[PDB]
Amino acid sequence: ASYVVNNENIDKDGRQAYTGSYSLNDQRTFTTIDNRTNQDEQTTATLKYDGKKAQVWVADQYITDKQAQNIGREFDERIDPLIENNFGEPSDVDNNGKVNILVYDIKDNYDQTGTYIGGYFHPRDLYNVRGSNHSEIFYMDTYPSMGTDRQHLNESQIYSTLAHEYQHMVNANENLFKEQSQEEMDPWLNEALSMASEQMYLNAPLNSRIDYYNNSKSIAYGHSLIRWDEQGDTLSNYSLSYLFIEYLKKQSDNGEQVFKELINDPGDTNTALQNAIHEHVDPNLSLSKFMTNFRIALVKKENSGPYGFKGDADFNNVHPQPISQIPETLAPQGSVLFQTNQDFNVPNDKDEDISYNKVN
Ligand SMILES: C[As](C)(=O)[O-]
Ligand SMILES: [Ca+2]
Ligand SMILES: [Ca+2]
Ligand SMILES: [Ca+2]
Ligand SMILES: [Zn+2]
Repeated sequence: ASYVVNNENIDKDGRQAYTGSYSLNDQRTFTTIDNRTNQDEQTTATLKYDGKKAQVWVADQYITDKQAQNIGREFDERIDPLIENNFGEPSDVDNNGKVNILVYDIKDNYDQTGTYIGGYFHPRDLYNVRGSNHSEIFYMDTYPSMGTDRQHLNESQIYSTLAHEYQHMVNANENLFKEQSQEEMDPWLNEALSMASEQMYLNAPLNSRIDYYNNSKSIAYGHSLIRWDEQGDTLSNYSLSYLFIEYLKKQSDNGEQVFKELINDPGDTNTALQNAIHEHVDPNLSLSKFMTNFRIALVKKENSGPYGFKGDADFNNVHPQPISQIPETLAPQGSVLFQTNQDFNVPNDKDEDISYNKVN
């Protein structure tokens, strides 16, 4: 027998719950971040593309003009329409109608660890504060994101990351500047939506995120969907966020159109999700139960109903790893798949937020 065990608390900051007893070539200097030390530093870049919606600034001398033009055209022709039609629009704090794409070798510890940063967006750039470039800008890595041969960097490897970062930018605009609350979306769902935009751009599933899900020990032993593990196994959060937003896409009667509704909802993140579920999934289904159903769907993948992804083949290789010993506690929206071949009774002293759901 197997059971999906979930902490149904939707407060990401909630407590541990007990599971029970048993001109071209112009120059500009930008602030960048040395991610080995988190110190600000200065990077001078050259303008290599000046298009309708994007300016491509280059500060890696191995990148050619044609490569920079390819990046700019991809943004103007494909990324910007995708994001504006399905997610939102950027701020324009510098009043120029465009966004900056700074293409350079993001500084990190890849040489020592093999882990690298591909790109990022920093909301401080939208304000008059220390380190700000006072512009819509996102930062795109060259080496090793485009490959490990600096003589043959493949710029098209970064294109889906363009969508990822632009989603962060327009999400920030809506929630920080266009809404009274000026409160960011909860990071787990902001990242989810960035990864949804990557899948839309690629017209293909993010198989590396699924592979990571399938091999993650932290996920198998209860990693939280909503508590973002900044200091620990952050890749597990990326994988859970991605699968959740794809689950919502498949469960929603308006599919990908739900993404912009989540961003533009004036409520907090859980309110936005609850509204989407009530309007597009089931008017009597709570967010907490929808999230439990998500965990069940990863296991069963039923070709119809709440316990799957509507048979979408993009998700057929997802395989939750069962465990034999349930952790003593689970974080909010942390879940495990428990299997036993002996008789099993749900503990009567489990915390009320812990739900046991028999699979098979
Ligand atoms: C790829 As990122 C650092 O914008 O989540
Ligand atoms: Ca601008
Ligand atoms: Ca780099
Ligand atoms: Ca909002
Ligand atoms: Zn992101």
